[PDB]
Amino acid sequence: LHFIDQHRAALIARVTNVEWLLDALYGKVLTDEQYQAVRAEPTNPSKMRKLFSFTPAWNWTCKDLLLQALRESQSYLVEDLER
Amino acid sequence: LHFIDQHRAALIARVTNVEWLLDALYGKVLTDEQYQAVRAEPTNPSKMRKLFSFTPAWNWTCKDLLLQALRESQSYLVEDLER
Amino acid sequence: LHFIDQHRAALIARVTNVEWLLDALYGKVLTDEQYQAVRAEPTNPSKMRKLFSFTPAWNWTCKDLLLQALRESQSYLVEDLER
Amino acid sequence: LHFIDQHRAALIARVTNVEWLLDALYGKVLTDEQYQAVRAEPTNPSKMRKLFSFTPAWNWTCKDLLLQALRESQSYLVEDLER
Amino acid sequence: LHFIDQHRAALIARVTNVEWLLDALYGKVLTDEQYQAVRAEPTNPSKMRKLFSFTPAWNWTCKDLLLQALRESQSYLVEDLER
Amino acid sequence: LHFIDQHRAALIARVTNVEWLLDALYGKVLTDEQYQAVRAEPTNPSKMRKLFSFTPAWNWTCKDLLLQALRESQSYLVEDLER
Amino acid sequence: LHFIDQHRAALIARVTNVEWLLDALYGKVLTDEQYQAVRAEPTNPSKMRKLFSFTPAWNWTCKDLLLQALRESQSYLVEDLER
Amino acid sequence: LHFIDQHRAALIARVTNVEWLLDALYGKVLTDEQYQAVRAEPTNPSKMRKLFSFTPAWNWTCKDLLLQALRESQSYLVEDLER
Amino acid sequence: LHFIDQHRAALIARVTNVEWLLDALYGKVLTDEQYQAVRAEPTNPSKMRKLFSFTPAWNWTCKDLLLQALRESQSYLVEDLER
Amino acid sequence: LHFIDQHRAALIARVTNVEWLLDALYGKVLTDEQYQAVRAEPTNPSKMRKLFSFTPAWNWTCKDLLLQALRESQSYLVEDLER
Amino acid sequence: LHFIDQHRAALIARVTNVEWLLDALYGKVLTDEQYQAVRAEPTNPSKMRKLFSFTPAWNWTCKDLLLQALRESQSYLVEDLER
Amino acid sequence: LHFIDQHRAALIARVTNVEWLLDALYGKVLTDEQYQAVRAEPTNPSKMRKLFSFTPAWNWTCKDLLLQALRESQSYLVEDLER
Repeated sequence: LHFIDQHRAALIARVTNVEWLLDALYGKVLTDEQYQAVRAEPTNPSKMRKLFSFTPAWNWTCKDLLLQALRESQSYLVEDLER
Repeated sequence: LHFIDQHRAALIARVTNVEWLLDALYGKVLTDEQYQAVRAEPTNPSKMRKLFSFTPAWNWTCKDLLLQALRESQSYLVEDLER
Repeated sequence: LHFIDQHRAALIARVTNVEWLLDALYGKVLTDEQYQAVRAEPTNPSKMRKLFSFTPAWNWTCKDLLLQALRESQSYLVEDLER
Repeated sequence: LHFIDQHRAALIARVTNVEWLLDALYGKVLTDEQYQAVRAEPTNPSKMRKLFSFTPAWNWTCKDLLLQALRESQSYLVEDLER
Repeated sequence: LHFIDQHRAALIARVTNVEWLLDALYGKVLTDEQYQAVRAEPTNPSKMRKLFSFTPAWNWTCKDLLLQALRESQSYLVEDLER
Repeated sequence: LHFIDQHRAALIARVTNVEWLLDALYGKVLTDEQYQAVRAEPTNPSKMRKLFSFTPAWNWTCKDLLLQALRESQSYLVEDLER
Repeated sequence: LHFIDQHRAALIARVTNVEWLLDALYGKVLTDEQYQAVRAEPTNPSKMRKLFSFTPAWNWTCKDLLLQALRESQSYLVEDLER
Repeated sequence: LHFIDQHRAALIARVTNVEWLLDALYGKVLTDEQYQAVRAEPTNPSKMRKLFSFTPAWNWTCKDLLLQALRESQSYLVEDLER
Repeated sequence: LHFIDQHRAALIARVTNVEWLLDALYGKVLTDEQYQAVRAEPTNPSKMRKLFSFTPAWNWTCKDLLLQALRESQSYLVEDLER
Repeated sequence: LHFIDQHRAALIARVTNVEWLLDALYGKVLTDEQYQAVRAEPTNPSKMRKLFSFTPAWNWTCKDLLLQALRESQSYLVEDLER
Repeated sequence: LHFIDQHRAALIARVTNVEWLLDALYGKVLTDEQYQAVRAEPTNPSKMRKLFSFTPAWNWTCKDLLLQALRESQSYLVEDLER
Repeated sequence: LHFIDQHRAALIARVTNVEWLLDALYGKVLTDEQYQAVRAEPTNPSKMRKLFSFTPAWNWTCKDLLLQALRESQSYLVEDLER
């Protein structure tokens, strides 16, 4: 939701488990070509920037899916960002 | 805590019992995929650098857990670094 | 079949015997270069993701072969996923 | 069952009779290749970590089989861990 | 010959005496470096897969030599595979 | 036959004189190197496990020979295992 | 109890009646395979080290049994170690 | 010579021992940086393609050196390709 | 200092322990993203070129830190370059 | 102390009684897993190299303990090395 | 000296006692991390190539040290290479 | 000489008295560490394979010494291998 837009820079600079999020979002929110494009980036911040480049076409539901995946993967990161 | 960030290079170059720390952090701070990824590195400094690559997503509590595991495993190393 | 696409994330994160599947699929579905490319990945999830990267070129028969190999190797995993 | 996941680190660090467990789990939970791979590790903790690397594919029944084998082999260890 | 390519998976999963084959193939089909590389694998299936990784460069004569070595070492395995 | 695969664990844990069986199987099923490798194990269960490590390459006839040797050596063990 | 952990090196280097202790601990603390494995060591210190290799799985009751068996076996050694 | 250009695809897909060729060509045809770049590829076809990427800057003598190295390493492959 | 700018090509082509320098410069001169970007290069010259791409933003103090790290790591290389 | 670092190669090549040192260093300087890892090496130089691989984490006190154990075990070796 | 550069391929393919050279060069030409990295290679040629990967940073004195270590370890190999 | 390379497999599979050859080659051709490494193998073929692992570093004189020792030890084996 609005969470990923409010903490965009922190999420880009601090998310470390990107492949899990990609697998969670595959098919439902991400097409195969976008999946490969994100996966082809060198570093984790680059991968997160490429993934965020697709966010303008997302509605509230897709952002909620991403937030749920983040909560399942890195609960501590989400708790820290909320605090 | 801030201890692991203060002594990052020394911890990378001097920690010798990495599997014990991985077992301590498994399931709570490290996912199974990250566990295998760290375990697949050739040398101890490589394993420590791969483990530290996941640090930016950690909060204070995860770093406290890592420091407690280090104290339990290598008390002498922690005492030397503090001194 | 559609089974490997319905449970893509679970199969990626839970398949542990990858070399047996690679041997089962060698020649018939996988070329030698793709075989080495999959075999060169560090961890099991990495190998599974690399193998799934070749899926878009597969028809129903290739996916059926993969599912049959999975049933022969890990019957319990397939039974759990179906349930 | 969930017992082996709850006491993963203790089981890795404390199980001493691994060959008996491997023989108990051979064929029905462990393939021959996995049996050889576990048997090729140098030390008991290494063998236990290699064996636990196959657990993500296991369902509840396989973990029950492992727990039953542990109870038959080292009852005292199981009672100590439960207490 | 084509026999080792037709029964590749079975040969990998069932050949148990690899050292004799390596000694038979040393010098004339296998270089010293390849010999050492095959020797370094943990398990018999791993050794056989490493050995098979060199097969793309082999001609018919090398495969005939390997088949002759297999017949000399494990005649029963070859007879079972043909049947 | 299938008997030695059905009672693998019991045969490993209960066979007493492996040297007689090794003499019976020498040359016909076991090469000299395999004979020496089995003979070099410390304990009887270790010897039986090493011997069973060669069984994947065996056909029905070799297992029948082993069962006949067992019947000649320990009739009582075979009768106990049947019931 | 904690006694065998406090005087581990002294017990390893000074215990001379090992077969009696093995008989005392047989069945209830030691399996048959472990019994045979300990009996296969060349020297008394090696046997005692092999026996101590199984202590990580033991609880307080098993160590108490070992200490009691030592007390009947070599009372002078125990009272010298306590002093 | 023209041999490597005529059989480029087969050489890429069938050459299995690349490190020997790299050592043979080091210093005379390959710089240290090119050597490291070729050595960093995951699979044998990738290494061969990376090595062939340097071909356009070679004259007849360098290609002759590569062919001589191939004859010394894989005589059977060269005879098969010529036939 | 001006030393690294005077010997840029030699340092790029001859520095072999880059990870130690990266650890020395982490946090103080290099950000986490720059650290990952440098670490993602295939070969040592590529890593050195990527690291040198950040030097236009450095003052005298950062270059002094890099030179001190080089002296600590490769004293012989610095002495050779100065000579 | 610095003695074991000044005479590292000589200590690796000349120490013959490693079991006594391992028993002396058990628990207080060496964890159980490290003890088993050192005990699994084939030869005495291999055991000493494995033991020395743990030295980067040691402080002055641990090295002093090792030197005291060496003096108690091999007085002649220490006297020769000092001279 | 220039000897190791002139006979690079032969030294890579023929040096058999690498651990002795590593111990000789430890602490003077090789850091601990490089020592571990070289020690982690599977085969002797792999270890030699990994060691030679650090050559570009060496000056004449380091190569002289390596040549002296080779003369002390394999006098016959050096004599054969010289002629 | 070339004799041990022409009959490598036969010598590996047929030499039965290895200690005498090791004692003959001690110091002059074999270092103490290599002597211990060869002596630690389980079976005679394994010991001979470990011994032949050091052959590539040998010149003609070392092979002549080994052949002379073989003639002193097993004259009948050499005479049989000649014909």
